Amino acid sequence: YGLSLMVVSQRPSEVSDTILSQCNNFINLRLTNINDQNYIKNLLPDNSRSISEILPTLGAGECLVVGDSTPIPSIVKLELPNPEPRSQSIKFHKKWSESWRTPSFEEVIMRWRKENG
Amino acid sequence: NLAQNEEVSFTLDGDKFFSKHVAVVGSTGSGKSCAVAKILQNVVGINDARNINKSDKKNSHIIIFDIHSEYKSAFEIDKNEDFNLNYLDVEKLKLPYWLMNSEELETLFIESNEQNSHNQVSQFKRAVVLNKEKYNPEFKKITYDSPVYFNINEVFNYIYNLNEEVINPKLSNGELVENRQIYFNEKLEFTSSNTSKATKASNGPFNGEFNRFLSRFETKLTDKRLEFLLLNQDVEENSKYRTEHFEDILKQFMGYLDRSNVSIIDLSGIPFEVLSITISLISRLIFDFAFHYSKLQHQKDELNDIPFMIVCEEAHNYIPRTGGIEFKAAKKSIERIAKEGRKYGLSLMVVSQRPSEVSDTILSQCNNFINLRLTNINDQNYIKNLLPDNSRSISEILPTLG
Amino acid sequence: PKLSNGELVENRQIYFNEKLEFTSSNTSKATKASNGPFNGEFNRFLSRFETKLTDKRLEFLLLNQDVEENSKYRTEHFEDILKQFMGYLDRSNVSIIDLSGIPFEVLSITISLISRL
Amino acid sequence: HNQVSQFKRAVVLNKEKYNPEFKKITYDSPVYFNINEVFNYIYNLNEEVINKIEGEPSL
Amino acid sequence: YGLSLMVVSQRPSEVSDTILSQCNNFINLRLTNINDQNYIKNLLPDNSRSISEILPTLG
Repeated sequence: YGLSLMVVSQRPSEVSDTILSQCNNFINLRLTNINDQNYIKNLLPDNSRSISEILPTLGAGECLVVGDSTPIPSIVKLELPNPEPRSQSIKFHKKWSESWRTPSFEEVIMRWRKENG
Repeated sequence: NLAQNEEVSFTLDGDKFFSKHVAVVGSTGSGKSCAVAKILQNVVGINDARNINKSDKKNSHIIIFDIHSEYKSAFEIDKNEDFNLNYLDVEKLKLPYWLMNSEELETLFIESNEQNSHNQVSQFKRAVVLNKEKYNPEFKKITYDSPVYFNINEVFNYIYNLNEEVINPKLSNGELVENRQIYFNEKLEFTSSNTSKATKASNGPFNGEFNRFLSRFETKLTDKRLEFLLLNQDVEENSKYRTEHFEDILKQFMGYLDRSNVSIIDLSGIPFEVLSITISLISRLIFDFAFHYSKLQHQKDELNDIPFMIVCEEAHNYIPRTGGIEFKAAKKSIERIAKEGRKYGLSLMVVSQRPSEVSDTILSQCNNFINLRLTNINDQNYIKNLLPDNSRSISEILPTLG
Repeated sequence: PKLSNGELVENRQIYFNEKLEFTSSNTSKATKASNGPFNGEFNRFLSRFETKLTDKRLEFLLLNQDVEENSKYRTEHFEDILKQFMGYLDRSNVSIIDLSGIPFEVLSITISLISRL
Repeated sequence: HNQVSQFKRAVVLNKEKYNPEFKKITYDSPVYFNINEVFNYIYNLNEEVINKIEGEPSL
Repeated sequence: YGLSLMVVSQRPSEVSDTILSQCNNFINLRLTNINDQNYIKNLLPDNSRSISEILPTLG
């Protein structure tokens, strides 16, 4: 019905097996968890189980491709996107290097009650 | 300094350490509190019992949930170095009981070691909402979960209408008083059942069914250990805090009242029955403050300027891996600030002695781990499994630590 | 069922419009009344129901139909609702649905809804 | 379940009757509760007969 | 609070693991049941595993 999946997960050992096992191709970047190592080793076909040992040693920007679409497994270097992704996260240390900043402690309490609650 | 070489200075990436949730576990005798105190004094700026930030006060915001009451001297210095500590013990803590959701209120008052009788909970909820609505006319929409001030004693007097003989209006106060709002003001006394008139003169619908509930309730209303909920509203000081005074109780936690970078919340004297409610209330109010503050600044194209730093010393009590219904509210609140709060400016360092007994719904979200020596084998296995990097050099050192 | 004012209700569907007050239990014969099979069994259910309905952070689900003009979305509105997720209105080729602000207890339900649609 | 509930109710009842001064009389309270009256309480519950004669309340 | 344990048993495989795992020091006399020796080996600190092989021989 024109629906296919591609999975992004830091910890493949925690994602449900009922969906990861359905994957045919793989894009394996650097992994540093033995459980992820072994689960990955199990899902990949036997054709790359020998080259799959390189996973803890991939450099920055390099990925290993194993699947049917690629004729044979390969290590592909990925060019940076334009524009680059960036989450507006807060990092606490420089906010802690400034002086005491009192945020007037008034409008937030007004926002607590939307209109009257 | 490095353990192997003591001359090399070892540094981390601070922006990637405190901004993300951290877990601190270990075992007794390794100085886990020692390591926590060292980290805390390094971040806040205590160096050889001297405050480096003398001329100017840095923007450090640690809030501590202390249950042992053994961290006071971690930051208590002489007065001349002007680095004050907001020591919120059981006595000085002021947490109003009317900022308290349905579940917490029901568990505090209604819940008992016996099976509840029918129409007890519903009458309590109706009394609470009616007293809320009576007390504030300005607020438009009032429900059982609206954080508005109300008197618990008036609700008790409403439940005191147990001795109803007037009708299954026929109130036997004066002659035929109609409005029931006077129930809050006074206990009231009614006549006997040996009479009749044009209308019915039989016992009330709730007659003879609250007798057991008032006893437990009034015993709770005169409890000295529970004095930090402002339950005994008869005293003037307990009644001085109102809906317009939500400002004062909020600021005593962030420490802006006395300009304190460290705000110890000492849970020493709070009973084991109301600990979860206190933790959940504090957690909810911190999360709501951060949420509203963050949403406010989005109009100015700016993010949070005042982050917060929550340590949860001996966390294995109130967020257990397995347990009963006692710690539900604390568990859900800590989960709220764990699975989120990185967007709204909140960080958690879950300090526990037993990482194998802490809920994994909060332990899986920690990005950095500070582990000391471990004696229990399953503790070792669980910690090693949780660690993002364990490659033949991290899974072999946990018991060998000194 | 007998109302407080005495009118027997023949159609239970009047409960939909508004809340109704009932009579009291009596052991006599002139005005004998018995509690219903569902009397007082939904108190906690009703409390949690109201708590879910009165939540201000869950406005995307449009749960406060009683006071807000959220009843405007009749079954007829399913067309544009379907087309909004998939970029048919603005001819957007990429369907990114951010879920950062969704509270953590309703994330799974939203993801399930969108995937199923 | 019914036996557990009835036993705890009877113990709490006897504890309250024999200890009026104490307030938080709980099932784990180390106050006096006698077993003969609890056994009699279970005996009479097991043999109780309710009266359903019209007019008077069912006791 | 002022309480500690000095558990004594012939069958460590039968004593619940929730308490034996809390023992910080051990006084180990001769053991001859392999199922008990394996348990006491796994529960011991790592540094003492090498020297722990004397248990069947101690007399």
